[PDB]
Amino acid sequence: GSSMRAERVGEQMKKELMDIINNKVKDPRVGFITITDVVLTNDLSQAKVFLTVLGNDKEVENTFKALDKAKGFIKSELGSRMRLRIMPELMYEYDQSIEYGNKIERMIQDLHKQDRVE
Repeated sequence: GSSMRAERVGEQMKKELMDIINNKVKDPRVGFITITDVVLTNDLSQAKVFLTVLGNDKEVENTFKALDKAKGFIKSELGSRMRLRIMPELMYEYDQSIEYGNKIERMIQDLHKQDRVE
């Protein structure tokens, strides 16, 4: 129920980001991780990964930390998607749809797609 472009590119990012987080990054002490909505901002440049996970606010954070920990690996697997030239940036968010709404703080940084060396 948002911008069609954002839903398409976003949820394709859902596929990649799903796999990136739960198949690439560690989750051995927390419950299963579910991508609920990864939507692109109205600017169509940001993939907001809305996740739900069985864990504490801190465990939820731990999954996020695992993301901000291996961020460029997340980003490189993101970079490896091969189905987009333009790079929409990811946003590590928590589901506000069905889960509780704890958006207190989040670090959007570590963009590994600036890897265009000179």
